[PDB]
Amino acid sequence: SGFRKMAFPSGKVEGCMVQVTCGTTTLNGLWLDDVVYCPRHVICTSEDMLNPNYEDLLIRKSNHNFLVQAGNVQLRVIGHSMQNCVLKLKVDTANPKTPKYKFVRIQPGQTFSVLACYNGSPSGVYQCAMRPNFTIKGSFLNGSCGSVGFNIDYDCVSFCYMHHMELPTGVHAGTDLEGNFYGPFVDRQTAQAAGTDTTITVNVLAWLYAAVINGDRWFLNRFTTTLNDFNLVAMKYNYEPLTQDHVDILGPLSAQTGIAVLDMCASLKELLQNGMNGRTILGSALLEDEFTPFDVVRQCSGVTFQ
Amino acid sequence: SGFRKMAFPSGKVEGCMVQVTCGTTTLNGLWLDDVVYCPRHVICTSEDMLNPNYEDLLIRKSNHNFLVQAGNVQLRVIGHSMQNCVLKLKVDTANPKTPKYKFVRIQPGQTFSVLACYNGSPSGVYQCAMRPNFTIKGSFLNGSCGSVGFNIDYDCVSFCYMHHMELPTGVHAGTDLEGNFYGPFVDRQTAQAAGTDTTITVNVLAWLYAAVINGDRWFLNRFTTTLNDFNLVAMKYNYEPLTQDHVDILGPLSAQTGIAVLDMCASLKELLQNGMNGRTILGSALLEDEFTPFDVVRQCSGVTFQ
Ligand SMILES: *[C@H](O)[C@H](C[C@@H]1CCNC1=O)NC(=O)[C@@H]1[C@@H]2[C@H](CN1C(=O)OCc1ccccc1)C2(C)C
Ligand SMILES: *[C@H](O)[C@H](C[C@@H]1CCNC1=O)NC(=O)[C@@H]1[C@@H]2[C@H](CN1C(=O)OCc1ccccc1)C2(C)C
Repeated sequence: SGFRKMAFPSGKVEGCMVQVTCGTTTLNGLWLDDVVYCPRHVICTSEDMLNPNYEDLLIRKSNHNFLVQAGNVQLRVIGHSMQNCVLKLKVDTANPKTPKYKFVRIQPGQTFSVLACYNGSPSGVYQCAMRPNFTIKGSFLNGSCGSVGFNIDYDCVSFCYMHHMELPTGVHAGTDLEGNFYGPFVDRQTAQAAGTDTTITVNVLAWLYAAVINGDRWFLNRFTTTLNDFNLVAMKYNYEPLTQDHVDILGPLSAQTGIAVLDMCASLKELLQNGMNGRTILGSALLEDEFTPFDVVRQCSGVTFQ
Repeated sequence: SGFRKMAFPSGKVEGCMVQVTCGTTTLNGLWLDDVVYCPRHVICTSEDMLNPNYEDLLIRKSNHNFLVQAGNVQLRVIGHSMQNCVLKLKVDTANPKTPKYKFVRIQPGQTFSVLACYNGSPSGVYQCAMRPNFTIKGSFLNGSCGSVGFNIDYDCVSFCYMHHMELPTGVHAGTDLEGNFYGPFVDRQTAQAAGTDTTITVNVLAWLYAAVINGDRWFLNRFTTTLNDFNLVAMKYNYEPLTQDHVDILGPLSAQTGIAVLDMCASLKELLQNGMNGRTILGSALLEDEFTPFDVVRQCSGVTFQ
């Protein structure tokens, strides 16, 4: 037993991380087969970075301007192109450590592992959720751009995120691996700001089920509620509405605990209206919303990846 | 910016994980050079497990009783010996992925990354602290024994933990890689229980400094306190005493924020006596004690590992 915010093993991604330097900018790239993917703002200079025209900037570039280093070994760039907000640098060597991978775009409410990197060297790994406002609450310093987020499904790495920037509230914004931003953000220095967030209701319920599975039961009650009456209380506390599909997705966790989804909703209602009154749930004094029903089932069952 | 519970990249450890099966017991082993390390209770059967004599049990074993699988490849066991509570299985192949490593034993209050594994396959990675009572609050199911905890220092993996068992409160106990248990526990089914824990005071202060670095300042005050007067309040709330060495270790974080250690202690005092009053610190409604001053400096600066 036990319940921890758990990332996927990072090894398959570590073998893809490289350093990309152009002019005075150094950041990370993702090396898959013979292509290195990196944020296109690597072509910028600090006076380019306020209102750049990236096509203009890229046509003035040469292959040899891009210094790509995989560990202590230089990769020769033999072609370059822009795809939305990422650059694809064609190099003369296919990465022999390329895992089976996909490029997927995730939904708000979904989680993934981030491999924080600097100078092409992995620094740390942690779990993030895509917020309803398309930001992520990460940990990113200068030089971390090009770090990727991912999930692993058996032996296959589904890359879903590349880091590009920090917003003024200290949250983070980036793209999918096709270079399309999550949310209404641009790789421009503007006055852009995150925008109002909400709490991921289905995830809170999944985490409550994780708590029950692990022996935290004090918040359970005999009450119940209708989906409609629960959703009235949801909005009120700035929680996302709960759909019948969410109820369906929680079925397995309901069947394992013997607690009907709607009964767990009644528990959540009381927690929202009363607080926790000095008590904790899975070591937290807050209702946690960054675990999906999948994350709970995986960890409270023990799936692996080879 | 941002602050997240961050594990080390797990790749170097993933390459060492194997499956060890003996009789009806399957667990994980750690394969370094030509030795596989695993918990000695792999030699047990469910009727052995109440009060076993492990030397007796081991002399009745044969090399061929131990099935070791590294991925889909069987490793021939050519020797075996017991070292305290771990088994060393000598195999006919040195692990070509053996990283530079050390076997270190950590102190309570210190943190490390756990690579949860099942059937020799890594499942997830997360950060744990050694509690003052020598348990860890992990996430471990049946089959997870032999998963290891570690830190990485440049390119060197310092293994500090091997998982053996869960205690009745749902916390976890294990050994260093020399097979010596952390804390007063035995790999026997008895009525053993964790024992009273305390909060790691120096770590709470480090996390407060992490908060300030990231723009949470509401808990700061103009008051100060003496080390002695702070430690009176510490005990009271079941916090560990703060030593002058702890104050010294917090010096760099004090110098970066401009907040004297003793002033941050005065802030902690008020948080202990008043609570947080609906507010959060780094997304937590509790005072977090599983980040060391090192962890804060690493993440709020950006060290990597190659
Ligand atoms: C790429 O390594 C960097 C990552 C930032 C740096 C601080 N935290 C991060 O996540 N990305 C950027 O610097 C982007 C880039 C330039 C502005 N920018 C950005 O994040 O601005 C906000 C910021 C910068 C530095 C420190 C705090 C906040 C453009 C092209 C958007
Ligand atoms: C090894 O894979 C297993 C890991 C346990 C299983 C549940 N959570 C864990 O961390 N270790 C054991 O089963 C050890 C082993 C036998 C008893 N034991 C143990 O942990 O007992 C408590 C327990 C067991 C199963 C489920 C919940 C709690 C001995 C030799 C100590």
